Parts: sequence; structure tokens; C-alpha cells
Amino acid sequence: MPEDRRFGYAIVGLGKYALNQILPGFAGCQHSRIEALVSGNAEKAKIVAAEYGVDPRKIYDYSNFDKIAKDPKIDAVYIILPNSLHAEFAIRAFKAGKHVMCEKPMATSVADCQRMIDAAKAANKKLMIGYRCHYDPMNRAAVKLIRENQLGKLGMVTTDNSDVMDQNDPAQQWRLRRELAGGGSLMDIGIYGLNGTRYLLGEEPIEVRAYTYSDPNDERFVEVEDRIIWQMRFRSGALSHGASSYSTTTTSRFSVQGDKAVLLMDPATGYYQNLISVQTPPANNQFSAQLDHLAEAVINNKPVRSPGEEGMQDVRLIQAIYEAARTGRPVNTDWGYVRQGGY
Amino acid sequence: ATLPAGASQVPTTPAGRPMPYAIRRFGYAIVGLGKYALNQILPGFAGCQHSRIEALVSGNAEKAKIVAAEYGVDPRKIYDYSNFDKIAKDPKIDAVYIILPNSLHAEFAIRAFKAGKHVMCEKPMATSVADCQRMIDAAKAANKKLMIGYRCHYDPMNRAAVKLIRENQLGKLGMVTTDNSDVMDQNDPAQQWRLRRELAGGGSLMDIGIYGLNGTRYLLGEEPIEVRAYTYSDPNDERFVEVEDRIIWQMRFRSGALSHGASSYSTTTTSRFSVQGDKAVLLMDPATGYYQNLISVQTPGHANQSMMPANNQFSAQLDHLAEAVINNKPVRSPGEEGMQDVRLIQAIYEAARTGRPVNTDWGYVRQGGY
Amino acid sequence: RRFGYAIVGLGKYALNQILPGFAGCQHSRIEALVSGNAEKAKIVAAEYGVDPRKIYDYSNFDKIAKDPKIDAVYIILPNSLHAEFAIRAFKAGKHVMCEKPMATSVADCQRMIDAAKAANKKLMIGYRCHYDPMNRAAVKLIRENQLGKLGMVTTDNSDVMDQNDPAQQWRLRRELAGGGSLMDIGIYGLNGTRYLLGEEPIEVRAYTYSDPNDERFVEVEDRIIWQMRFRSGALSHGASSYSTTTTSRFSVQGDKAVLLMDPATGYYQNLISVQTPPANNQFSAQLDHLAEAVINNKPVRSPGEEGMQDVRLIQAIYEAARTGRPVNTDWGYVRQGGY
Amino acid sequence: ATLPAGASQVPTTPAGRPMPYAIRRFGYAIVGLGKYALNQILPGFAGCQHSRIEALVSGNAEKAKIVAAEYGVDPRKIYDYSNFDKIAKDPKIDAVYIILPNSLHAEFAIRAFKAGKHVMCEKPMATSVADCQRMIDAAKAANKKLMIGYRCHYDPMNRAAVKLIRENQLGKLGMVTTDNSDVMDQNDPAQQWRLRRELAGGGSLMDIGIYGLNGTRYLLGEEPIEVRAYTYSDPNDERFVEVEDRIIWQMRFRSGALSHGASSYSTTTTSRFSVQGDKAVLLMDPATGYYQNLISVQTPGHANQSMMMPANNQFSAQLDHLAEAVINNKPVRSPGEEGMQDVRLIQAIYEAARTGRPVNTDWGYVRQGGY
Ligand SMILES: NC(=O)C1=CN([C@@H]2O[C@H](COP(=O)(O)OP(=O)(O)OC[C@H]3O[C@@H](n4cnc5c(N)ncnc54)[C@H](OP(=O)(O)O)[C@@H]3O)[C@@H](O)[C@H]2O)C=CC1
Ligand SMILES: NC(=O)C1=CN([C@@H]2O[C@H](COP(=O)(O)OP(=O)(O)OC[C@H]3O[C@@H](n4cnc5c(N)ncnc54)[C@H](OP(=O)(O)O)[C@@H]3O)[C@@H](O)[C@H]2O)C=CC1
Ligand SMILES: NC(=O)C1=CN([C@@H]2O[C@H](COP(=O)(O)OP(=O)(O)OC[C@H]3O[C@@H](n4cnc5c(N)ncnc54)[C@H](OP(=O)(O)O)[C@@H]3O)[C@@H](O)[C@H]2O)C=CC1
Ligand SMILES: NC(=O)C1=CN([C@@H]2O[C@H](COP(=O)(O)OP(=O)(O)OC[C@H]3O[C@@H](n4cnc5c(N)ncnc54)[C@H](OP(=O)(O)O)[C@@H]3O)[C@@H](O)[C@H]2O)C=CC1
Repeated sequence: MPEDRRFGYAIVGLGKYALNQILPGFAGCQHSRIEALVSGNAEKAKIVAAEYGVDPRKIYDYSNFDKIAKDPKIDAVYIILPNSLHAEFAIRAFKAGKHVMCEKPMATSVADCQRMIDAAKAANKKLMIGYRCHYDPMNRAAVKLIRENQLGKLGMVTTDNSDVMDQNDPAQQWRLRRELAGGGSLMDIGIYGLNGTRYLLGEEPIEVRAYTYSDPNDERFVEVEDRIIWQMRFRSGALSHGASSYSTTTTSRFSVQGDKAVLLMDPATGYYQNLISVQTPPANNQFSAQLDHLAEAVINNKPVRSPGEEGMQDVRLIQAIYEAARTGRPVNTDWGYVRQGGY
Repeated sequence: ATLPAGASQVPTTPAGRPMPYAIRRFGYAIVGLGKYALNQILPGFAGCQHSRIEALVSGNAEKAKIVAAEYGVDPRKIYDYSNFDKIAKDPKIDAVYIILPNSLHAEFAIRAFKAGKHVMCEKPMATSVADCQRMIDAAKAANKKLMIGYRCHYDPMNRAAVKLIRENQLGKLGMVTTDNSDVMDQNDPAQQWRLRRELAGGGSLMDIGIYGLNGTRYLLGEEPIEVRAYTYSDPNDERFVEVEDRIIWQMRFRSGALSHGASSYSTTTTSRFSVQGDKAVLLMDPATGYYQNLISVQTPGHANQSMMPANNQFSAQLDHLAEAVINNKPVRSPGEEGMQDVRLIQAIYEAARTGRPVNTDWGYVRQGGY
Repeated sequence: RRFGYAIVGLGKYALNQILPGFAGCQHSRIEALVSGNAEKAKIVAAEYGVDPRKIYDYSNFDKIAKDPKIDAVYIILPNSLHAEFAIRAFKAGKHVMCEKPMATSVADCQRMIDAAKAANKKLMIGYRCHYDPMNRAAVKLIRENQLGKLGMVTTDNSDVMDQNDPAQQWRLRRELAGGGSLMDIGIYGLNGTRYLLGEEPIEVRAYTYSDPNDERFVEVEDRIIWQMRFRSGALSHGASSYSTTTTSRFSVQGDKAVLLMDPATGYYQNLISVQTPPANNQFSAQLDHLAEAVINNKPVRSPGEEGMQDVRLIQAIYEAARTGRPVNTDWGYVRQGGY
Repeated sequence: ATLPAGASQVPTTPAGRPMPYAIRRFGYAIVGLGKYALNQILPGFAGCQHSRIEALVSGNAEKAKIVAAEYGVDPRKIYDYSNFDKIAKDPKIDAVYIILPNSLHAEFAIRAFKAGKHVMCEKPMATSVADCQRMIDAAKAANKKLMIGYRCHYDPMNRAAVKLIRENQLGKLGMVTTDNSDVMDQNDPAQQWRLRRELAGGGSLMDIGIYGLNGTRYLLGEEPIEVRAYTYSDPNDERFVEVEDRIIWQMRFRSGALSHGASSYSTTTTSRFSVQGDKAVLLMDPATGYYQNLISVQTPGHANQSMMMPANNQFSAQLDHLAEAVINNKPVRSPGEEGMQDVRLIQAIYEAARTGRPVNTDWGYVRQGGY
């Protein structure tokens, strides 16, 4: 519902996602509000502040970021910086006594994910990873009918997530630098397929195989991978195969095959219009629903559906896939992860 | 094989970065946030080239609240059926898309024209011929375009059917057959306006039977000059106590062609058109579905040919009015076209009511062709 | 091969589909021929291997009582001559198989049922669709209630009438054909709506139109549309045309699902389809039904009565289209044995 | 205006009438009266122009008799597997169409060629890369054409997908995805030839995944040079004691395009192909159905643009294609060579899944004629 209030957010990094999807996302919020902005660009932030009606005194840069602990109005921070920088600021945010909303991927290494979780506990503050698909009506509906056994026993999941990378786009420049992104299309978007396969099935992969290829003559992939294909096996016996691509156009298509029916999501994880059907032989926008979820969780002191642990699980699975792709051997992933209150 | 300058220059420590890339000159005010608007229309915008959702109008704030969020409409532009006219103050709103129950069509199109906005009204146009007239007049007085929502007029498949017919692929036309139906009540008798005479203006014919009537017309490329009909409903069915369930109507055209069709409110999904000529027979099934319509041609002796974007009807419809305005052109589904269907449906009820043939040759002229 | 057949009239259905149809029979054979063109008769009798010593004509036709090999006769002549020979053939001890429409009047149809009972022989009307695998399947699934309650049936049967085709010519003459498209091909839809619904029409309405300048319809009608209501409450609208190309489409709408038959009543390739929100060819099954019935002391699926019901329902439809007023048809008719 | 000339003149009394009106120069010998032959092929002859059902070859006189009658087939042209070769006599029989379990293909293609006949053989060509060669050689000998039944090669929709790709509408190809699946009856599987390794030569990959393999190839219009794969079956599902249930395969082409696909014997029907370019994406769903295949082209920024005469006649077109080729000294678009390539690749794929290592397939198979 429109009119917002309570929970106060500090947006960090005025980039493509922050400005195109997140800030506009408050409009449909019931508890969340843009209280402050953190940016290394005074001029840009000054323009954003005027637009969303943010008190210009609430514009911090990356150096004085920490001073936000002095403002009770700021309840949480939403980190929308490159991957490599997620950990540092989530941690600095916790030491400042704030809750953290962090975008995906959680961090560029599993150790950092853990440090983030440790810092959160230490401060007794919640850590939520920005998985919008966990609050998307369509995606939830899909998860519902699968739980209501509408597809039968699940046996084959297929996913594909792609997008052409444009080196001129500032946002896509750091995605091509290994240290900033920590990986290629898998880290960036293949993660949606990986994460969806997991919640669509309601299980964890116990084994993984992968392969990756990139045109050695393409300047975009000198450091990170363009296309990568991973195949997984689950305890239930369900199997899956998906890929990510940085050189083919927009694709967000999932498929779940059961012996009763087949589910088709496509677009499956887009920003606006997702469509899902089933073939046999009324809701707030994911962006708004996510922002207010952390608000709800904090205000009503109840668990978040996308906890730091969840973020960690994906990164760890991605490092296993990267390893499989590297050795060309199957990688054991049966390490006992357990999902909080369900997928 | 070197990394692009941009990428390499990106700093690894936190740093300020440029304004990001920012991932529709005709504004619409959607009226009635019901089944059709929410499932077909609003989503239809995503594929438009000139239209966009500028404001909503609903008898349910919460509803509007959520919806405006989903589609990104400024929450201050959520009107009700009272301050509806205040829309006259907003210049961003170029047109109005009335998607309310039949009975309230004319009342809201007129007010809309009074607020200087162009009007897109769903079908059937109105529940009386006279209200149709009223709507047309309000439009011309306010010098604004009036369009009726006949999506099939913007469905590639249907247009492909009209094309092959106009190229004489079927030969002289002799017999058209249509059938359109769906099962009504979902455990809700008097709670369905469609089953309320005062709200719907009619039964299956006014709601889905109109597809067969309009279809027969644009397929033959001509108007009916004579009509006959018969209607029947099980008298022990609460659903049909006010409006009809099944009605069958037979027509004749000035070219000598004939047609028989029916609509039903007690039978499963059906959308089938059939056009017979002396060379071949055309078969559309689904003929007026929402996603993919299929058409087939059968010439004696030869096999059965299927015919051949092919779906953008919802989008095609929204922009058509938009373009028409922006480019000072005539709409393909003017108010007069809607008034024709309503006038014939009236003749049909009269025929079904008296059990005789009703003359309908009043010379309606389809502007711009079918 | 204990059942012999005497084919009368060497026309299209006769040669194009019936004789070749014997090639699949398990209990029947083209015992002898009957024609008014011995020449052609020869050519034919020759091919199918028929003793030219049995190539009768339309007079010596009676001799058939002599041959004890000729169990039954199969008439394939114009409608106006169906009754004549059915009886001429009954007063000879031979069972009868007449083509549709049974006759050109309800009266003659009755005379035909009488003569049959007098010669203690069986009378079966040529309704191939009564023995068409695809058609029976449609009926089966309806009985198994796959379509739910039946409420709307749509039928359309058409073919362009050529006035230079032999078989066609008599179909343009009132006295010979006894009506137009409804009598000749529209009957398939009528009879179909009946065995598909599994009931009879109590009320009938119709309208007919023909180009006043087209010489093909000076006595018979080109197009006719008819609507009917049944006891159960189901309705139906169909039509037949003599000026539009081939069409054979039936549709049965229920509240659970819709059945589509298209082609519905063709000679082959018949297709059916049901949508929700390996037996012998019809031709052979038919001929070998009469043979089987008589041999095993059993009734025929297509009784002479069943064929009389259509002639009566049609006269009613012609009456309805004549007065533009609805006609009552609730006359108790009871399709014995099932549709 | 009154009754026509000859119309108005007809004895309203019995009389003599002239011979009635009338109503395919390539006879066919359908071998195997099974589900496909009976529900798709035979009925499919209806729309042919040149092809015809000349003879039948069944190991079941009953089944054949009726079938023969149904289609108006000479009841004297119902052979069996013993006297099958006798068809050599009858010249009205231009070619044969083998529709038998996989293991029996090579054997009858060969015998038929030794009868001076052309051969139409269903996929997969044979159960071994070896037998495919024996078939090709056998055909080269009798100077007759050999054609493998890849109907999608004649499906209007599939051809359109291929055409739009060749017109660079998707741009440079980079990722292809395929899935083909169907639930194999789970009632006494020991009685199904698809569940018996010696009769099928493999599980889901040999029976339906091959559609994915083959399609990936003609959509890209190039051959894989490297292949990878994995497989797995529920060890307690009696259905898969000799053949695989599900198998996943990844491939790489010289152009650098990649692909990932799978086939399944335990999941509801699926036939979906997707071709991702740098300019747009193509989705086919259904991609290889029996009736109407649908294709859509998703292009960046713009919405989902479905792509829609005739378009429903793959069987006919396939039957006549073999007719025309002969009738018009020209080669078939689906030669024995093209079928061998799939069986070779499938073998490569099965070994990939076994060893667990990539398998080089860069063996130089050129597409004689185009995809
Ligand atoms: N979950 C999802 O649906 C999506 C999530 N994202 C995630 O959001 C995050 C941001 O991505 P996106 O907004 O696409 O990235 P952009 O580069 O558009 O925004 C990056 C922002 O972080 C800032 N920043 C600070 N230091 C640096 C540095 N060295 N390099 C780059 N930026 C810096 C800047 O804001 P300032 O200039 O104000 O300092 C900058 O604009 C990522 O983690 C990404 O994966 C992105 C797209 C979709
Ligand atoms: N072109 C096409 O293919 C189709 C056209 N239509 C036509 O569009 C119109 C809308 O149909 P549809 O959305 O299915 O109908 P619904 O009954 O689902 O929606 C009707 C809406 O108008 C509103 N309204 C205002 N007053 C009333 C009232 N007294 N009773 C009920 N609703 C009221 C409500 O929304 P709110 O709560 O915002 O006030 C409501 O949701 C009809 O004219 C119909 O004939 C329908 C389906 C398809
Ligand atoms: N149920 C079905 O699928 C079909 C049924 N029919 C029915 O079959 C019957 C035969 O029709 P059809 O074969 O098409 O028409 P035709 O004229 O081609 O066949 C009728 C045959 O009976 C003869 N005949 C005897 N007297 C006359 C007469 N005075 N005028 C014309 N013919 C005469 C002929 O044999 P000869 O010259 O050898 O004496 C002759 O050609 C009709 O009653 C018709 O409705 C027709 C087509 C299909
Ligand atoms: N391209 C396509 O769309 C399809 C291709 N296929 C192909 O067609 C071929 C057969 O498939 P399909 O029609 O489904 O198979 P079925 O199991 O229904 O066909 C088996 C047929 O071959 C015969 N046969 C001869 N010897 C044997 C034996 N040892 N065991 C069983 N049958 C035998 C039979 O005919 P009789 O009883 O007359 O002896 C029989 O009915 C296969 O190569 C398969 O790949 C199958 C389906 C679709």
C-alpha cells in the first residue's frame, strides 16, 4: 500500500539498480522510506535528494558513512554497490548499529559472507540479501502450485538467464572487472537460475557439474566468464541444467518438469511482467514487497525470508560450480545447508 | 584481447560514479480495476510504443493503491467515481479507457468527454442504442475521438483471416457459422452484474455472442439486412432468470450470404467461426481467444492448410487510439461501429422475442472498411 | 461369404464407394448387378468378377427371386425410386438395404416398412455414419459423460452442386430428389445431432434461401438453416448448402467440455477432438451388418423406422421454413436399440 | 432461368445412366503397423500429391487386413517379414518406409534395397554407427535413395525458425537450449522395446532427445566439435534397467556457440527449443509436436512477438519429398549420412556420460546440401 512511514532507509550507491528500480520502489511501500543517501558523487546525490525529497543534510559520502550511527532516523541501510564492496559496508553499517539490506550476490567470497553474518550477530541486527524474486507474486505462485503437487514428482529443471554486456554502461564496467564482480555471468545473473532452481524444487543440490567458455577475442571477457553451463543433481533424484550468458540478449526462462505436468516461467525473474503457465499431457510489486519485508521483520521482530545464510549458500554453490567448471569433474555439495522457514 | 578502458579504469575502492543509464506520449486513465483490466489490459501496456498508464480510477482505494504500485503510477493520480471529473485538470491524461460493467459505459464516457479527454470504451458499447447516440454526440461536441474495444480488430490472426477472404481465396461467400460461449456462475448468482439485466443490458449475446455477430460482419465485409433468432434458458436456473443463456440467430446479407450463430452461458469455452465460399472453407478456432488464435483453410480435394507479430492485440489496440490522435487520423473502431452491433443485438432480441424475421437494412456504412 | 448382394443403380456411391467397399467385407459379396446400361454393367460386372448371367435391369429385376444365392438387395437409385424397388425387391424374399434419404415422402417410407414385414425380411437404411469408427467413438465418449451436460450442437454439411455431373442432375429436380441440400446432405447433420445428443427434437424452426437467378435451385433449395430444441433442454443449429465447397463439421458443447468433429461425415480421414476449458471402414461395416443381423437373428442398427424419422423431421423442417413458424415434432418416436 | 439443359432432362422413371465421375505416381510399402505408422503416417498420406499407400508389411494378418481395407489397399499386397523380400516382384512399390523398433532398421533397409527399392527409415537410423554405414553402402549398391524420417526437417514452422535465423534476425548465435520428454508407460516395461537395450540401443536420448540433438544442429547450422554429458536413473525404477531415463548434454561448436539439453522418460511431455543470439532470442514451444509447432521471437526492449500457409503438413511433405527426389533426379534432404551423424554423436554423448570426460567430435562431417 502507497503511503509509507516508519522504517528509515539509507540508500548506498546511486547507480542503475538503485535509481531505476529501488528508489521508485518506495512509492508502493507501507513502512519503508528514503531517509538518507550515501554517494561518492555530491552533485548526483544532490539531484536525487531533491527528487525524492530527502533532507540534503542526510547525504553522506563513503568516508563519513559511519556517522549514520548518530542518526536514529536511519533504521537500515540498503547496499547497492558493486559485489566486492558489499561486505565492507554491511560490516561498517552493523558497527554503526543499523540493519542491512544487501544486494546479490552477497559477497565475492564465502569468507566475506561469513564475516558479514558474524558482524550482524555481534550487533544483534538483521541481515537481508536483496533477492526480489522471493517477494514476487508470480514466483511465489509458482512455488505454491509445486507444493500443492500440481506438477507431480519433480524430475527436470531447466533455467537460462542472459543479457548483453555493454562496456559503455558504467554499471556494466565493474561487472567486467574480476575483483569488483568476483566472477562473470554466474555471479551476476546465473545466480537467479541457481537460486530459483533451489526454491522451485525446495531442495539443495548434492552434486554439481559445469563447463565455461568465452571467446578469447572478446575484450569483455578477458577476466570474467561470458557463458557458463552447470548441471545439478538433488537428493530427491531431481536433476537440472541451466546456463548464464553475458553475450546473448535478455532471457529469463525457467522450466520445471514433473511426471504430472510441466511449469513454465518466462519471463521468470524480470523487473516488471513475469508470466507462468502449466502444461499437462492483488499483490504488491517485488521491489516494494522486499523493502517492507525488512521493515516488517524489524518492526515486528520476526525472521526474514532472505537471510544472510541464504546469500552465503548461493555464493558457496557458485564457488563449487566454478570449481567444477575448472576441473571438469563433479563437485560434492552435500554440506548440510538448511533453509530457514522454507524456500 | 584487452579489457576496455572503461572497465580497467573503474576504481577498486569506493568511488563516485556517473548518473546511470535510464532503462509514451499518450496517457491513459484506466476505469474499473476488474478482471479484464487487471489480467489483459494493464499488462498489455508493456508492449506498447505510444501509450502508457497515467492514472487509475477505482471504487476500491486499496486496489488502486496496490495496482498503481505494480505498474508505477503516481499514487496521487488514483481517482474514484466521484472526483473522476477532476481528471480535466491533469493534462498528462490523454484518454480514458472505460472497463466498467455495460450499464455504466455511457455515463462515464460522457463525463470523460466533458473533461476534454478522448475515450476508449469496452464492448458492448452501451445497453441502449440511444445511449450509444449520446456517447457519439458527447464526443463530437467535445471534438474528441471515440473508440470501442474490439481487440479482434487488432488481432493479426483475425486480420489475416479478413485478408485471405478479401483476396477471394474462399470464393463467393455463402455461409458463415459462429459459436461463442463460457460457463457463467461460479457460485455467485445475483453477485454477477453480467446476470443482472439492468447492468449487462443482455445475456450471452451482449457479452460474448457479440463476438460472433461482429466477426460475421467483418468476415463477410457487409451488414445484415434481415434477422431471425430463438432463445431458451432452463427456467429452473437462477443464473438466467433475468438475462438469456443460450440464443441462436440466423442472418441474411445483401450479397445472398447467410449465417447462423449462437452464444451460450451454460457451456464450456468455445470460440469458433466458419466461413464457406465456393472455392474453399475457412475455419478459425480459437477465433477470439486472448493469446493464440488459429485459422485453417480447406479446399476440396487438397489437404487442410493452417495459415501462418501474431498476437499483440491488446497492445495493438491501445496504441491505435494513441496514434490516431497524435497523427490526426480516423479510428478503426469508431463509436458508430459499436452502435451498429448494439442496434443489431437489439434487432436480434426483438426477433427472438417475437419469433419472426426483423428487417435491419438501415444502410449502416462501415467507415474505412471492415 | 454366406450373404450375397444385388446392387441396383451403377452410380457414384455405387461404384466409387460401395463396390470397392466390398473389398473389405468378411460376410458379403457383390452377388449380382442391376442396371439400365448393360454396357457399363458389363464393364463393372466384369471387373468385380460377376457372372454376366446375373446382369438384370429395371424390369426382369423380379427374377431375383429365382437365385437363392442373392440374399438381399441394395438400392442405390435416386430418392424418388427408393420405395418402388424396395417393395419390388421384398415381394421376392430378399432383404433390403436402401440408401438415404429413405424416400421422398413419409407415406412411401411406411409402405416400405410394411412390405418388409410382409416378406418377413429385414429393412436397413444406408447410414454409414452409424458404422463409422470415428462417429461411434464420439457417441461413446458422450455417453461416458466426457462433455458433461449437452447444451449446444452445431452442424454444417456442404458441397458445390454441379449441373453437368450425372449423379447430381436428378438432385436438382423436385420430383426425383424430393428436396434439396437438406434431403441430400443436410440429413447427415440432422441424423447426427440425434445420435450424438441421444434424443429427439421436440420442436423445430427453419429458414431457407436460394439465389433467385441460379438455375440449379428452381425446384430444390440451395441453403437451409434449422434450429431445434430437445426434451433435455439442449439446442442445436445446423445448415446444409449446395453452393459452397465441401464441409462436414459437427460440434457438441457440454458444460464440461466441447467435442469437435471435422471432417464429421466424410468417406475417410474423419477426425474428432475433445477440448476442455483399428476397426474396419464404415463402408464395409455397413454391408456386413445386414448380413450379420439376418444370420444371427438380430435387429439392424439402422431400422427402416429410424430412416423414416428423418424423412418426417425433414418434412417438418421444410414446413417450418415454409411458414416461418416453429413446428412441433414431439410425436413420440423411439429409436429402438439406441442411437 | 430454369433447370439446366441436362438437369431438366431425366427420366422420372428408372433408366440408364452413364459412368460416374472419377476420384499419385509413387508406391509406398509401410513396414510395421504400430502406433506411429497407424496414427501419423498412414493418415498422413491423405495430403500427399505424389506418394501413395501401395503395400503393407505386417507381422499380423488380422491387423493388416483391416488396415488394408481402411485405406483401400490391395488385400493381395499384405506381406510379412518372411516373404518381405518378395516385394521385389511388384513394381508398383517404388519405396519402403520402415517403422519398426530401432534394432530392426538396418536389417530391413538392406533387404529392401536388395529388392531394388528406395528406403524411408524412421529415426534413430540404427542401433550402431556400424549398421548406418552398412545401410548407406547397401543403398549405394542398388543405386537407390535412402532417407531418414526427420519430419521436423519438413515442418513449416521448423523451417521458418531456420529461415529467420539464417536471415540474422537473432544475430550471432551463442546459446541453444533443448528439452524433450515424455512419461514412458510404467506397466510391465520388460514388454516395451524402448526399455530393452538390444532393441532400442539406448534410452530417452535415442528415442526423443535426438530431436534436441538434431534441432540444435540445424538451428545453428553447424556441427558440435566437443561434447559433454551426464545421466542418471532411479535405480529402483524397473523401467530403466537397460536404458537411461534422463541424460543431459553440453556441446561446443566451431563458431563458439554453446548448447545444453536433456531428454526424459519420466516427466510430462516437453518439446522446447530456444536459440539465443546477441540480437534476439527464439523460442519454439512446441518445437517438434505432431500438429502445430509454435515459435516466438523475444527481442530486447520490444515485447514477445509470436511468429505465425500451409504450416500443418510435415508428414505429407516428408512422404512426397521422397517421391519428388526420385521422380526428379535430386537428392533427399535427410540422407542416410545425416542419420549416421546423429547416431555417431549419440554414441559420443553416451561415452561422454560414461567416462565423464569431454569427447571430441570434430571429425569433419559436412552437411551435404544444407540444414
Ligand atoms: N538483485 C537484482 O535484481 C539486481 C541487483 N543489482 C546488484 O546491485 C549492485 C549494484 O549494481 P548496479 O546498480 O547494476 O551497479 P551501478 O555501477 O549502476 O551502481 C554502482 C554504484 O555503487 C557505487 N560505487 C561506489 N564505488 C564504486 C566502484 N568502485 N565501482 C562501481 N560503483 C561504485 C556508485 O554510486 P555513487 O556514484 O553514488 O557512489 C555506483 O553508482 C550489484 O551488487 C548488483 O549485482 C543490480 C541489478 C539487478
Ligand atoms: N474486449 C474483451 O475481450 C473483453 C471485454 N470485457 C468487457 O469489459 C467490461 C469489464 O468486464 P470485467 O473486467 O470482466 O468485469 P469485472 O466484473 O471483473 O470488472 C468490473 C469492474 O468495474 C467496477 N465497478 C464499478 N461499479 C460496479 C458495479 N456496480 N458492479 C461491478 N463492478 C463495478 C469494478 O472495479 P473497481 O473495483 O475499480 O471499481 C470492477 O472490478 C465489460 O463491459 C465487458 O463486457 C470483458 C472481458 C473481455
Ligand atoms: N450415403 C452416402 O454416402 C451417399 C448416398 N447417396 C445416395 O445414393 C443414391 C445414389 O446417388 P448417386 O449414385 O450419387 O447418383 P447417380 O445418378 O450417379 O446414382 C444412381 C444410380 O441409379 C440409377 N438410376 C435408375 N434410374 C434412374 C433415374 N431415372 N435417374 C438417374 N439414375 C437412375 C443408375 O444406374 P444405371 O445407369 O446403371 O441404371 C445410377 O447412375 C441417392 O439416393 C443419394 O442421396 C449418394 C452419394 C453418397
Ligand atoms: N519420428 C517420430 O515422430 C516417431 C518415431 N518413432 C519411430 O518409429 C519406430 C517404431 O515406433 P512406433 O510406431 O512407436 O512403435 P510401436 O511399439 O507401436 O511399433 C512397433 C511396430 O513394429 C513392429 N515390430 C516388428 N517386430 C517387432 C518386435 N520385436 N517387437 C515389437 N514390434 C515389432 C510392429 O508391427 P506389426 O504388429 O504390424 O508386426 C509394431 O506394431 C521407431 O524407430 C521409433 O523411433 C516412433 C514414434 C514417433
